[PDB]
Amino acid sequence: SREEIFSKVKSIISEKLGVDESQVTEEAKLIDDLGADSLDLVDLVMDFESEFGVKVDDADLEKISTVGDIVSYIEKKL
Ligand SMILES: [Zn+2]
Ligand SMILES: [Zn+2]
Ligand SMILES: [Zn+2]
Ligand SMILES: [Zn+2]
Repeated sequence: SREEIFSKVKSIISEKLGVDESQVTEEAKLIDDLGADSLDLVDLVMDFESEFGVKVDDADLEKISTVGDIVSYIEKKL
Protein backbone atom coordinates (compact mmCIF):
# COMPACT_ATOMS: atom_id res chain seq x y z
CA SER A 1 0.00 0.00 0.00
CA ARG A 2 2.82 2.43 0.82
CA GLU A 3 4.74 1.15 -2.18
CA GLU A 4 1.62 1.68 -4.32
CA ILE A 5 0.97 5.18 -3.01
CA PHE A 6 4.63 6.19 -3.24
CA SER A 7 4.97 4.91 -6.82
CA LYS A 8 1.96 6.97 -7.95
CA VAL A 9 3.05 10.01 -5.94
CA LYS A 10 6.44 9.76 -7.59
CA SER A 11 5.07 9.60 -11.13
CA ILE A 12 2.77 12.57 -10.61
CA ILE A 13 5.59 14.65 -9.10
CA SER A 14 7.91 13.71 -11.95
CA GLU A 15 5.24 14.45 -14.57
CA LYS A 16 4.33 17.88 -13.17
CA LEU A 17 7.60 19.16 -11.69
CA GLY A 18 9.60 17.92 -14.67
CA VAL A 19 12.24 16.24 -12.55
CA ASP A 20 13.48 12.72 -13.16
CA GLU A 21 12.03 9.90 -11.08
CA SER A 22 15.50 8.97 -9.80
CA GLN A 23 15.43 12.23 -7.77
CA VAL A 24 12.06 11.54 -6.08
CA THR A 25 12.76 9.69 -2.83
CA GLU A 26 10.94 9.51 0.48
CA GLU A 27 13.47 12.00 1.94
CA ALA A 28 13.35 14.58 -0.86
CA LYS A 29 12.10 18.02 0.16
CA LEU A 30 9.71 19.39 -2.47
CA ILE A 31 11.22 22.87 -2.50
CA ASP A 32 14.84 22.41 -1.47
CA ASP A 33 15.63 19.23 -3.43
CA LEU A 34 13.08 18.94 -6.24
CA GLY A 35 12.92 22.62 -7.20
CA ALA A 36 9.25 23.25 -6.54
CA ASP A 37 7.95 26.60 -5.26
CA SER A 38 5.52 27.34 -2.45
CA LEU A 39 2.68 27.50 -5.02
CA ASP A 40 3.22 24.12 -6.66
CA LEU A 41 2.13 22.05 -3.69
CA VAL A 42 -1.58 22.94 -3.70
CA ASP A 43 -1.96 21.81 -7.33
CA LEU A 44 0.03 18.67 -6.53
CA VAL A 45 -2.20 17.98 -3.54
CA MET A 46 -5.37 18.39 -5.58
CA ASP A 47 -3.93 15.97 -8.12
CA PHE A 48 -3.17 13.52 -5.28
CA GLU A 49 -6.66 14.18 -3.90
CA SER A 50 -8.21 13.11 -7.21
CA GLU A 51 -5.70 10.28 -7.69
CA PHE A 52 -6.47 8.41 -4.45
CA GLY A 53 -9.93 9.73 -3.59
CA VAL A 54 -8.88 11.42 -0.34
CA LYS A 55 -8.68 15.03 0.66
CA VAL A 56 -6.41 17.09 2.82
CA ASP A 57 -6.84 20.03 5.14
CA ASP A 58 -5.37 23.38 4.17
CA ALA A 59 -4.07 23.53 7.75
CA ASP A 60 -2.13 20.28 7.21
CA LEU A 61 -0.48 21.63 4.03
CA GLU A 62 2.03 23.81 5.91
CA LYS A 63 3.46 20.67 7.50
CA ILE A 64 4.15 18.82 4.24
CA SER A 65 7.89 19.14 3.63
CA THR A 66 9.04 15.93 1.90
CA VAL A 67 7.74 13.34 -0.54
CA GLY A 68 7.40 10.93 2.39
CA ASP A 69 5.11 13.42 4.13
CA ILE A 70 2.70 13.30 1.18
CA VAL A 71 2.74 9.50 1.07
CA SER A 72 2.15 9.23 4.83
CA TYR A 73 -0.67 11.75 4.73
CA ILE A 74 -2.29 9.78 1.89
CA GLU A 75 -1.67 6.46 3.62
CA LYS A 76 -3.44 7.57 6.80
CA LYS A 77 -6.55 8.73 4.95
CA LEU A 78 -6.83 5.24 3.44
ZN1 LIG B 1 8.13 4.58 -12.31
ZN1 LIG C 1 0.20 10.86 -14.28
ZN1 LIG D 1 -3.95 19.88 -10.65
ZN1 LIG E 1 -3.08 7.72 -12.20
